Amino acid sequence: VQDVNDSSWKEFVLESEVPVMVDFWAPWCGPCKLIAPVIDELAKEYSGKIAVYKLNTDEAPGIATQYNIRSIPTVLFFKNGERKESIIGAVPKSTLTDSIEKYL
Repeated sequence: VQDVNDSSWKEFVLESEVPVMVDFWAPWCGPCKLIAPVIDELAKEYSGKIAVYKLNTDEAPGIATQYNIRSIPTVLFFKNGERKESIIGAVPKSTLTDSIEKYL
């Protein structure tokens, strides 16, 4: 999964032509490791249909501040430049797929 930061956010996320799923994580976050596999898998499965990125809050806090993200793991969904939904915690693959499906 491609990393996204403060400098590529507008381009990669806000100007995307397809729905975007963003995974907010950090090296010290334990539960984050549990969803990492699920994120990579979904990115592959929906290639060409959605864009997936991961944002390390340690290196791009500016974005976390913009959307008022205060806890991780957090998964955000964007579509046409707008934040459509926020999910906190170790989300199961099935729940993420339900969301991906509604934005398609």
